[PDB]
Amino acid sequence: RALVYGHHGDPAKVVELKNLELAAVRGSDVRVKMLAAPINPSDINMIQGNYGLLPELPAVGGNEGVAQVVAVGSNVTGLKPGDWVIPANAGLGTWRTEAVFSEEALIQVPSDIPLQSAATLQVNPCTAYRMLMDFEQLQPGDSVIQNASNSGVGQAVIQIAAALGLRTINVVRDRPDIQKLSDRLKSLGAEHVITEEELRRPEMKNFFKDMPQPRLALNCVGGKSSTELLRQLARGGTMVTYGGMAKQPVVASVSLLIFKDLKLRGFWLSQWKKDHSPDQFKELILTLCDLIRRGQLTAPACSQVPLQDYQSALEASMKPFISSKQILTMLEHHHHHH
Amino acid sequence: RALVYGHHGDPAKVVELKNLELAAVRGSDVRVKMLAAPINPSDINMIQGNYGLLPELPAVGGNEGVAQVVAVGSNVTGLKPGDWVIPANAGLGTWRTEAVFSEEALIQVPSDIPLQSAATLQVNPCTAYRMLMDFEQLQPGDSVIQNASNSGVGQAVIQIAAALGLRTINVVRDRPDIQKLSDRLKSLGAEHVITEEELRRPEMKNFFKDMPQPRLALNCVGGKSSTELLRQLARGGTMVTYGGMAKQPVVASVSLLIFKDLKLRGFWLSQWKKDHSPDQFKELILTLCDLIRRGQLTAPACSQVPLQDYQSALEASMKPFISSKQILTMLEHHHHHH
Ligand SMILES: [Cl-]
Ligand SMILES: [Cl-]
Ligand SMILES: [Cl-]
Ligand SMILES: [Cl-]
Ligand SMILES: [Cl-]
Repeated sequence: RALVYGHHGDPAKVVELKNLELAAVRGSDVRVKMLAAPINPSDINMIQGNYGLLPELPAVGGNEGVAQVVAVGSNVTGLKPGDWVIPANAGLGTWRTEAVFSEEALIQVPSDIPLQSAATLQVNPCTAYRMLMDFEQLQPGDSVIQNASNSGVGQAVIQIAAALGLRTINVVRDRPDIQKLSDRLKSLGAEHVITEEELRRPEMKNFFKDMPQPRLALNCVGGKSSTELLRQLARGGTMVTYGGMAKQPVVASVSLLIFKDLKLRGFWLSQWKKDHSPDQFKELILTLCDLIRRGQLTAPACSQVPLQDYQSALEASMKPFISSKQILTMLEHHHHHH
Repeated sequence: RALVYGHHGDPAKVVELKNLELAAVRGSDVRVKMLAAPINPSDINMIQGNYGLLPELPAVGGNEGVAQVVAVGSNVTGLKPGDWVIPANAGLGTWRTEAVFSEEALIQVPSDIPLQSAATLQVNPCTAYRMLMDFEQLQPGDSVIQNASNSGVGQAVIQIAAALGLRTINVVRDRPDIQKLSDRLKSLGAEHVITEEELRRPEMKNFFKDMPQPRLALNCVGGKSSTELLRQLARGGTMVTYGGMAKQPVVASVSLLIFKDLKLRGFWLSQWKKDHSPDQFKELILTLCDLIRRGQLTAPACSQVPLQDYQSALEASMKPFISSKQILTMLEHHHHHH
């Protein structure tokens, strides 16, 4: 059982449930059992068409998730049955029950962390951690600002930053129960939570007098919101973009580039993974797993949905005001989900 | 005789001709005679209000130019009468006949290069050279793309790049005699000259098959034009912005930042000058002067206008389709200008 698309378009209509047969297990091959796989923007964009990579249709959707190794090829010894794995590369097709992959296509992850955390490791904490490390040299006490803070990545940024002794200013969209949301992000380690509406005020720049100007800003919104994010950076600061929409480009005023000497950059985890070794990626995973055991990092609220009920999850993920992230689940759990 | 403004606004109405008296020459002071001074965007923005710095009104306008040292203070020995000087710092007020400055406010420039070239040294070639050096490591054969190529900076970029064995793609705005303009920029060393209209075609990216993708783009336009400039960069390339307008921000698509790993930066010569020593700035000037003697760099077409006829020059500089640059001239010449 697989979630397959015959062409590119709106995932609602484009993607459908189909049945396949599993290939032979060569000496280098690993047969797995999928446990869980998230619906990520990249997955949606790979269905829609506008994404960096596009596999050969008819293709299986989804790029991330976690699977248990069930059977193993003649001469693979680095992966044993019972090991949890995640994809080493993009476009593997993870919205399936079982598959066969070469051992180089897979990366072992420890099987003692929670299943949800394993499934979202790449999109969320891997991305958050990398952005915090790769652009500005941040020491305990330094600040970071970000938008879409209630997102999967946003919540990972909050937790990881706090683990690094950093001080976060967290922008979220305006909403009726901002107070509840504010309090929850603060419990995760957020120092401040402000709305986009608050961000746009000229009196925002030096609003929080008891903390230093951030040299790092993380953006997922674009448009005027990204410009207002830029505006909060110290001189010589960097704003990193890791998501957004086609028709909402990042916008940088001439005066901010020139007089404030700001830098705009992107981050793409897939690119990072390609430019680095398995050991370096394994090192990142271990670091994150240690945070998850030390209690310094937990996964956000995520609605579990069966592979059968993909339609429900596929449309709910494509809310303009994206609520809880949708995790496709291939296992049964203690509480049954119809 | 001085060009003075009592407040900020439209330079046409704001700036006016006034008479002052010259201060005492302290031990550290240098009395000069202004020879020429350009009308630069920064000068206009310093009159308008929206600029990084704003001196104390009533202030003298203009930030750049060249002057001959006429008289010198008790204990200054590094500047002799007859030496040409340019301002070491911004906001000196150069739209004057004579003044008194401290020797640290001035920088000697060789007096054997043409007067026009001395007057525009900072805005034009200093800025062009710095942008070519400070962002991407360019070796002979590498390409650079830029827009507003017919500008003062644009023409300096063309000449300096050619001197460095680089290969330029030069974007200009669409116009009735594009051919004449194309030919002139090519004679200066431009390899290709294309219009903004041509740039916007999807078929532009690999249009010039016989040259490598630029890792450096220089932008002065913003808006959709800057996005199309960005689009021509090799993966990991940098677009540097050194001018533009308030209501024409730079626009960077999410996909270009993320998938192409592009960098957006600004450049401000005033900032560079502050972050570096007099010797390092002197080194830049000497390099440029050597290019000017070697015949590798000449100043563009520039209409000379007397200090008396500033109004004419002040409005002509503020064309939306800026023609020949306006140089305020304090000297008489072989051909008299009424
Ligand atoms: Cl937000
Ligand atoms: Cl707060
Ligand atoms: Cl142009
Ligand atoms: Cl051409
Ligand atoms: Cl950078």
